Amino acid sequence: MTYKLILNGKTLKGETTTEAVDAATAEKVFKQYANDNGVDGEWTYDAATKTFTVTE
Repeated sequence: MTYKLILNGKTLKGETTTEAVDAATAEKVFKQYANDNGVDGEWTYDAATKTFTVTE
């Protein structure tokens, strides 16, 4: 399933797209890379736009 997350860290700003079976896996995959990249804090996501959102 096509999935995109906006990595809006405090200073680390970056947009990213990816794939995954469901949204839970995408969020996990995004969370990992986001965490791996040192990005996390706020975690928002919508099903209408089908896009993920994060911010520190």
